[PDB]
Amino acid sequence: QVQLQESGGGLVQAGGSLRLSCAASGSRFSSNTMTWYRQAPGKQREWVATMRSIGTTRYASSVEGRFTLSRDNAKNTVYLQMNSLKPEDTAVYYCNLRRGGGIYWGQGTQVTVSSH
DNA sequence: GGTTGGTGTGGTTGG
Ligand SMILES: [K+]
Ligand SMILES: [K+]
Repeated sequence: QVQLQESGGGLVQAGGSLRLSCAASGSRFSSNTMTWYRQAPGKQREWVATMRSIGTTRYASSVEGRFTLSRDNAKNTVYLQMNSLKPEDTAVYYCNLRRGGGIYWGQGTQVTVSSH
């Protein structure tokens, strides 16, 4: 069926940059809405970004101008480029994809940003 | 729980 596989998490220094990938199988990103969320240590889950089937993007106020979404249809993969990272960005990052009446989730990947 | 956490039926996300 439908499965999402996230990759790219790890440890980085403040001010650094890294890219998360969300690779889909069983359904195309270009068919539906995909979303990123993050879950920081002492916080509730928060929206990060959305890309619609048509490729249009929206970003949360806490990441706008630093994070950007792109999509490779031939690899059925969506990328979250995370620039100018801050310790406040430390969290588990999730991606999901809608398909029909269901929502399918990646396994989550930890990003840890060390203080300067 | 789930194909996903947890301060679990809200959450730029259903029940
Ligand atoms: K640190
Ligand atoms: K839930």
